Amino acid sequence: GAMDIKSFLYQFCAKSQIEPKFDIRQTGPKNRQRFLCEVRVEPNTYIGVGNSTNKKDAEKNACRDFVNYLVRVGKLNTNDVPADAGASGGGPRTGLEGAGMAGGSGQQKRVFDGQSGPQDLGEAYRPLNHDGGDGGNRYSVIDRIQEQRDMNEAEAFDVNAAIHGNWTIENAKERLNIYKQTNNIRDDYKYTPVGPEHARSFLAELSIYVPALNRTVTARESGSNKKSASKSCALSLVRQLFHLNVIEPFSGTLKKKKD
Repeated sequence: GAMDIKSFLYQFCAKSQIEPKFDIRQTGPKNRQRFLCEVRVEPNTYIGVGNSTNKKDAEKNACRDFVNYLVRVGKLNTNDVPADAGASGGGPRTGLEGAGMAGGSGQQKRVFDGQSGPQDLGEAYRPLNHDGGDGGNRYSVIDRIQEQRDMNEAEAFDVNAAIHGNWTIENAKERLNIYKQTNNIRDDYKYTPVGPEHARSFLAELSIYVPALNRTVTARESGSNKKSASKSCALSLVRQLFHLNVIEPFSGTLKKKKD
């Protein structure tokens, strides 16, 4: 009902009332057998060669083969050419090649500090320590031991204090504390340290800061001790403050007089 590739060659030559002449040579290889179907066809300028193991299928090969020329000469049609996919192993891979790596570093970055040597004029002006205290002395709260006669008695004589106004040495110090507190002035005994044993002594000059009477009242005295210098320094100020004529008069109750 349908035509075969071998049938096409028959119908080709059939127009001349002939058919393709088949010369099928049985060639014997070592592996098996092979029928080489060489076909004699009109314009025989090319011989169609089909190679199959058996004669039966060699007829198929020969006809299929010669069609490649038959269609190229335009004598037969490309519709007659069997492109059948019955066999496998005919599609290869193309292959993709084209890789490329790269990478520059760029070590252009070289810098400098541009620093100059630091000079030090600051160590020549090293900071100093200062004591900031209100004067925690404030013994203005002790009365019961201030009624003591023996303090004055030990210090010296009332007969000399009388000419000052009953003013003795250490009794004047707390009164000075009150002068500074009332005048709201800030000062302190300049305790000037003297050399060691070779010159074992201590100096202490005290000043009253310019009072409401705008005057300069200060005294510079010495002692055998830092605290003892502060004794003489305060007693001498009694006359200097008497220049302003300002101080609450003292009163000593002489109890015993030694004949």
